Amino acid sequence: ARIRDVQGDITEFQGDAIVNAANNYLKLGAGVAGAILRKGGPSIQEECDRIGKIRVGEAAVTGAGNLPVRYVIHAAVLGDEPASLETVRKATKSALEKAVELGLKTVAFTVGGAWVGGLPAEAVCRVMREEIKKAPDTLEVTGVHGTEKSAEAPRRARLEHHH
Repeated sequence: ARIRDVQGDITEFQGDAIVNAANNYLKLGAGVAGAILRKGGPSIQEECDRIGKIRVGEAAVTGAGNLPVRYVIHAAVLGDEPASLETVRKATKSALEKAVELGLKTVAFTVGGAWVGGLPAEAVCRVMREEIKKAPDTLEVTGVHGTEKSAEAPRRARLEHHH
């Protein structure tokens, strides 16, 4: 799947889905996860409660409340172990599955927040981008970086090489 790479804020993104890293509990922490709860509204957190706990690796789909999207896809990445590379691979793959299930065209990923904790940051961006590129091209993934320099780095490591 083709991958756009911009500096922005996920809660401004216009499209079909935003994909955020949460825990398996689905209880919106701090940072961007909090920025989502706040601008999306209480509705989002209520849907996460009704869903209840899922397993690390899996992903859960709730509505978007006051956010300019339809859905938020909660990719459960940390829980007990918690943030492994394989864990992140499962969570991106499950998130994309869920986008393909729902007939989506444009989805947005948050980039290197709770997705990256404890882990090497280039290494994670790479497993995610490896997972996304396997997805159906019917999808159109935007990676939404916080800082402008982190938004330039993938634009750069794709003019590279390659085993």
